[PDB]
Amino acid sequence: HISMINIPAYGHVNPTLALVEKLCEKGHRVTYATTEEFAPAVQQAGGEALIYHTSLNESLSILPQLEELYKDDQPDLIIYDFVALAGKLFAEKLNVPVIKLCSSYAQNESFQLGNEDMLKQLAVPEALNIVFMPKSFQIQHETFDDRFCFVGPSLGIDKDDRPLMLISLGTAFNAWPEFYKMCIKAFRDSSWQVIMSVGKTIDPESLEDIPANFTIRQSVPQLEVLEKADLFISHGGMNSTMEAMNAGVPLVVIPQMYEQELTANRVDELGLGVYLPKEEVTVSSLQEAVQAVSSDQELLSRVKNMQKDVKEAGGAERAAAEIEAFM
Ligand SMILES: O=c1ccn([C@@H]2O[C@H](COP(=O)(O)OP(=O)(O)O)[C@@H](O)[C@H]2O)c(=O)[nH]1
Repeated sequence: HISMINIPAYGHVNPTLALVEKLCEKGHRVTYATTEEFAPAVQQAGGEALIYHTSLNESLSILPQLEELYKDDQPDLIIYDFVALAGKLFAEKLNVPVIKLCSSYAQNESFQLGNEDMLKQLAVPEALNIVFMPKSFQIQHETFDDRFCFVGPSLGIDKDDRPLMLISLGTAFNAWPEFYKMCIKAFRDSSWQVIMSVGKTIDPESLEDIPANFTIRQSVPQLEVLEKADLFISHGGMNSTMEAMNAGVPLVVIPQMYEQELTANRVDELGLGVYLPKEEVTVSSLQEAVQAVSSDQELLSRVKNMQKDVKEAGGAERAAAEIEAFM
């Protein structure tokens, strides 16, 4: 019986679901402490949905007591997301084995998530640490040892004869209507076919004169669109970045917060795409960026290499195999 404890967010829940499924198809009782918006997703994966009140969209550790209502169903191993500190604490109260999942960058002794910002121990890595990226993409991957398992992404339309482009700012920092308007004007009369995810904050009808080569929706099946996409204007979330590599889709990254800037720079230094800072996003800079990487055959070759790295990392299957072997 394995307990999954995670914060309420797609960027943290999505790579977990494929891991839930794999564990369920090997005969483990996967319980999962989430909220309500995520309960149907964990249960489609075959997990035990344990709805709990969060009332939050710093530490806010008023959830451990809410997830303690189940001492009768005490777990044999707790799996918690790095930001989900409740699971880390809970797992130390029962002295139960515990494993850390890294939906973003892994942190060790040489690298820590922080832009020189001091703000008042548990961040030390556990015995096993599953990171949802290949080793080659982890920052300072040479300083990481065998307690970190880089399994890569954890994953579970008619097109035409023209290049297909996907535009999405993720599921959190998507409230930026000026960007969407600039994208429409940037590729209004182009040969590109655009599929743009606008978020639940904007309404497709609101936008005026929607071009015939554009398709705007509040949400979109990213994975399905990435299998036929030729380019992906993204925001630097780890999931979207790793899903683009899995699909072999080069990137234009426009980050909205610090971590996404790390990834944006990471993508740029690996030659997997272009980092276009938010403050430089214009109609012309969007056109120049898309034109720069879409005609760069060498950059595409490096994207194909990172695709192979992503495949070989193992995915949800190798992650579940590592959890079972961890006993
Ligand atoms: O229209 C959309 C927008 C996002 N996603 C998914 O939502 C996640 C985005 O998380 P990411 O870590 O990339 O950024 P965040 O949304 O947490 O900022 C990924 O799994 C995407 O595949 C999706 O399926 N459709």
